[PDB]
Amino acid sequence: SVPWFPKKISDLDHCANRVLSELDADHPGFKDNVYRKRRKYFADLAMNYKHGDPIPKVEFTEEEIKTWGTVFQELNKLYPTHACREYLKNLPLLSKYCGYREDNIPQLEDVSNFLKERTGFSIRPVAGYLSPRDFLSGLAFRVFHCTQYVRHSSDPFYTPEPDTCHELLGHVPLLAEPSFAQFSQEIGLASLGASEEAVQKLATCYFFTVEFGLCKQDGQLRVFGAGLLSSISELKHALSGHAKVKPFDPKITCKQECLITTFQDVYFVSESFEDAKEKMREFTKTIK
Ligand SMILES: CCn1c(=O)[nH]c(=O)c2c1nc(Cc1nc3ccccc3[nH]1)n2Cc1ccccc1
Ligand SMILES: [Fe+3]
Repeated sequence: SVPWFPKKISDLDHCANRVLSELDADHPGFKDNVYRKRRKYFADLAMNYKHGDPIPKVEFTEEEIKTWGTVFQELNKLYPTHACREYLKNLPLLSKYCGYREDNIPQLEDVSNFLKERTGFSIRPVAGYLSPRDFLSGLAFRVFHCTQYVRHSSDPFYTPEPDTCHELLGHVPLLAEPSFAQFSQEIGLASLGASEEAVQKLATCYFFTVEFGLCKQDGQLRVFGAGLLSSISELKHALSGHAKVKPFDPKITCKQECLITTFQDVYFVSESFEDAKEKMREFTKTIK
């Protein structure tokens, strides 16, 4: 039978809280009580959020802003030579309209309003990890489930999980691009009511495009994956020449394991967002 799926944007209220502040043993904040309480604060904001609410604005601490600034400064040195053209086109729009600065962490509500105007994408704060079914279902309504907390200050350059720096620097500039927004939405649409098997394959395709994708533009390899765009070391590695790269091909890509604690073993290159979108259309017919 077909599993429940959201039919309108407010139905995400019923799955966005089905979370699967619970830090892993190796988390840099695992023994930090103050950070643990800060994380509970953010998780509660997300749990209490309902569709239609303005996303609660947060007063970030000086420490949090310094962590953001450190990451922001170093990544921005690399984007011109590493990021895809769509990313580079939209980043300055975010400095102008959403307050992307070294000494200011943008508010999710402002970013959500910006995205709504540009592509109809919006943000929903999320407490933590959701099933791939629930997470991808948001994309069907152009909703990006977004973390609001900041990584621990002890290691600004590495995070064991998504944090708001990753969301804001990695994902948002491409969600502002219509071709990419359509590509993303169609992953979500394909997932709705799909088999467990199909959802898992869509999630892996999502991982190797939206999170760790490369693309070819004017003959050059460029980065569009958000996980790369917010990781200084892997961003450099991905275009270093020491990385294994393969063409994006959903039937093959979906067989690849998604690594968490290390660099990826392989990156997949899309010809364009339009082509990646076409390839997913062909693929989803075979699994759904
Ligand atoms: C389709 C896989 N997938 C899933 O099945 N469920 C998710 O909830 C999910 C996700 N993917 C991302 C977003 C995400 N960005 C990442 C960047 C680097 C490494 C892992 C990432 N997960 N999320 C959101 C998320 C993940 C962990 C903690 C908080 C929020
Ligand atoms: Fe991500």
